[PDB]
Amino acid sequence: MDVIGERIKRIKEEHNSTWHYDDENPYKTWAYHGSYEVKATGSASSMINGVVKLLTKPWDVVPMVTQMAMTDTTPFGQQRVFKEKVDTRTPRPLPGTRKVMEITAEWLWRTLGRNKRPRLCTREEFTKKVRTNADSAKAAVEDEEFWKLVDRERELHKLGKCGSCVYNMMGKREKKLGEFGKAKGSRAIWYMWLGVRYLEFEALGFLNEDHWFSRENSYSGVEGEGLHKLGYILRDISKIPGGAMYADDTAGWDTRITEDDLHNEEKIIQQMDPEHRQLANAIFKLTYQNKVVKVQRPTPTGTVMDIISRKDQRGSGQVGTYGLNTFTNMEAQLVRQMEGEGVLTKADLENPHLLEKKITQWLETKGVERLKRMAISGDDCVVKPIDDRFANALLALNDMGKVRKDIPQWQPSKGWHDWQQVPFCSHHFHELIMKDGRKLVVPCRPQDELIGRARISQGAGWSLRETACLGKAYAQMWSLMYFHRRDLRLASNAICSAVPVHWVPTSRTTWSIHAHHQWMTTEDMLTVWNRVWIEENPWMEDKTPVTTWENVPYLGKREDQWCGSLIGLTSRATWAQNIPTAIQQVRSLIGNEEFLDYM
Ligand SMILES: CCCCN(Cc1ccc(-c2ccccc2-c2nnn[nH]2)cc1)C(=O)N1CCN(C(=O)C(C)(c2ccccc2)c2ccccc2)[C@@H](C(=O)O)C1
Ligand SMILES: [Zn+2]
Ligand SMILES: [Zn+2]
Repeated sequence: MDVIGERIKRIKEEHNSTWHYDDENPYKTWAYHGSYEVKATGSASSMINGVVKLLTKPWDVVPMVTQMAMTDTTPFGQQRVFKEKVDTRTPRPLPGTRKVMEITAEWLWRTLGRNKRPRLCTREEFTKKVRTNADSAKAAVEDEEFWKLVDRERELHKLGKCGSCVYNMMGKREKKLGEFGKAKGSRAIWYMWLGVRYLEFEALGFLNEDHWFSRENSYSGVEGEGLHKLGYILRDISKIPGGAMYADDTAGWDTRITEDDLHNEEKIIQQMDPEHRQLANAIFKLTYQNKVVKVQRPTPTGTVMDIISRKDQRGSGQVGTYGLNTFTNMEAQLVRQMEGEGVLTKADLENPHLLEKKITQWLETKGVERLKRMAISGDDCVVKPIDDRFANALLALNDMGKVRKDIPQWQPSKGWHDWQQVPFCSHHFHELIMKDGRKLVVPCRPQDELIGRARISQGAGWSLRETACLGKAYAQMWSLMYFHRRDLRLASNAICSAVPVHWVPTSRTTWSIHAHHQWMTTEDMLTVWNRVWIEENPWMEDKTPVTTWENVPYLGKREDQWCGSLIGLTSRATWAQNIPTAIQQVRSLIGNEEFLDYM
């Protein structure tokens, strides 16, 4: 209570008129502190992009397409996700498991910091990020009072105290664009949250800003590679002699981050300068190893905001989440590789006094080589161990809390002998042969997921221009990343013919760190395609440009169909034949603008 008390005291004082202890609060593993009356945020479903929907009529039926728009962010949805996923306790790992993890984490941070030194991130760096991604964040960073509030909170952090770094589980709250932009104490709430984000970015942002998890720095990492490079990396891993390629999914990774993992992640502060270490130690102790969280809850008499806390799990919407998840997953997979190799036994995991020297010997002689066999991005991993003993090496993985999703905990993992079947970052990758004989390695995922996502707009209250510009952003992302899917190349051509040529793509198609957003432009898509797949592609030795889309390949028809294509169906042939009519209908509603025919 001495670490979280001031944050709760300030909340309690600000909402003194309705603050109460609700005896029928549902929290079982989070400490519950109190509630106050609040207006309900979120919406029961996502708004549909009318431009994309009109140009993808055969997918109006398709069940996965309908499900993608059913995300519920109201208090009911906030509580549903909370109860089904976040309100659990991860059993403490055994003493031998804790020892191996500690040894591996120390070796791993030392390896990651061999060339780079941690540093503080700055006000202008944060401001520049906000401005390049643009707006309430831009208004906040241009207000001197926002930075003065940041300074006061930093002075508390230097004293080992925290007053306003409270995270929340509400995500995007507005039901219509600008709903809270001019509301009562919205500015103060936003300044405190964005200020907390700034302080975290100041102390831990170096991990992302200085590419600590780049493949060159981390061996296993893929930070800064891009979706268009991930397949090539899996193809390169497939050439390393060894067993099958394993890609186990953890059930709710962020909820399985234990107090032991947090204490191993904190070890990076040992490489910092005294002034940086003091600020990063405040972030770790005050907001990672202790956290104060707001979440809404429906009650018989309306909505309340509950104030809860806990000492483990990975927080809601944090700067260091991706990098720290990548670190801990690299460590966990090295531990699993040691178990597969016979370095760690079941008796060792139970033993606090296990032989530290055999772990150090394996890390010092094989560690880097074993990191090179992996592609790790947050909770996503691909591992090609030295043989298949790894498939049944589950003692440490389960004991560290990283229980695999939807599989009995002692059933052996299933690995893949074809890198093209390996799931990684919600995709799988194909090697395609171009008409000229050159090979491409492309990203792919179930087509219903791509169409379903593209049919969701920024939200209610956005103009037809902003909606059409987001539709154009999805169409152009398809032209650059998923051109090999017949239906997507056709729909992309339809959308780009329906939206005025000089309207610039707005919003974002995804928040994924692997998206480099090369499609966020009004440049010719074939020119951008050549830049990404030919000119800048390090795995393309022959730089001969492709002069027509007729020479940009597709997946084989059978694979396109296995992966969701409607090619071959009557409704799809009817759609393809009558698409100029739907394009014209969109153009008529947009108005007298300059359009280009891409069909
Ligand atoms: C200048 C005043 C700005 C008042 N404000 C803040 C805010 C919103 C709702 C509430 C709120 C209302 C009622 C009851 C309780 C609370 C409350 N209680 N505690 N925390 N929330 C309070 C603060 C606001 O208008 N926003 C907030 C940010 N939003 C975003 O969509 C978005 C994508 C964004 C990114 C970049 C640049 C700009 C925006 C973003 C989402 C989530 C996390 C980060 C960034 C909109 C939203 O989430 O509604 C609009
Ligand atoms: Zn704070
Ligand atoms: Zn595919």
